[PDB]
Amino acid sequence: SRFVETLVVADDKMAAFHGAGLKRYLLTVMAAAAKAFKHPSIRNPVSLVVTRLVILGPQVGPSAAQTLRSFCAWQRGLNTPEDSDPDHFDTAILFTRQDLCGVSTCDTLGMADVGTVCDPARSCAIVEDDGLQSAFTAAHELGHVFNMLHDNSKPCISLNGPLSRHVMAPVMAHVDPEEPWSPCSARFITDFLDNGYGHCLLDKPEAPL
Ligand SMILES: C[C@]1(CNC(=O)COc2ccc(Cl)cc2)NC(=O)NC1=O
Ligand SMILES: [Ca+2]
Ligand SMILES: [Ca+2]
Ligand SMILES: [Ca+2]
Ligand SMILES: [Zn+2]
Repeated sequence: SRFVETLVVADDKMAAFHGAGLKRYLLTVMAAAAKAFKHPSIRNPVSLVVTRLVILGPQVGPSAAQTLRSFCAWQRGLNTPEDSDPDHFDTAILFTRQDLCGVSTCDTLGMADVGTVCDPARSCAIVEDDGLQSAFTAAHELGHVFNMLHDNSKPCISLNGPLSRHVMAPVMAHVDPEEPWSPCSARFITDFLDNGYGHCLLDKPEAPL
């Protein structure tokens, strides 16, 4: 049994748009993401548990990289040193209505650092809330936090075989409901946990939302 104690943050733009329904919306999005992380195709399921919810702070702008870095610096200040403190969280995810962009286009919907889930200085993800598929983007970004690569990467070719229908496709496409995670994704999270990088995921949270 593994539990990810999750801080969910929504910016002022999320509050402006969603209003009174924002909390319920965020919990609905996170419930759908949590469902993906329990699917047997992941090989080593984890329970994504919302433990803290902040409605706004960090500097949010078009640059996905800058927004991720600002958010990740800011979230550190909310955390506590020890995982046994009930206020401690294992990962931080920001939802924003800001159109996040890369170097040349604004097609990106989110960003996360890779393989950082039990590093409180780096366990961070951002998601552009599209209003419908935000749970899939959240799952993709959290996949990265769990050390997953894209399914068209060189290592995934040999793990997935010759025969873009998974969460870790590089761009959103229709996800296979019987296999949201590719064999590559399953292998990478499994290795990550087997190698001890999920050492902060063993304590069970007292007060889930
Ligand atoms: C740059 C970019 C662009 N991709 C996205 O923003 C979102 O990608 C997906 C979302 C949902 C699903 Cl199901 C599949 C893919 N950011 C990122 O984290 N990896 C990337 O290559
Ligand atoms: Ca804890
Ligand atoms: Ca965008
Ligand atoms: Ca923990
Ligand atoms: Zn990605």
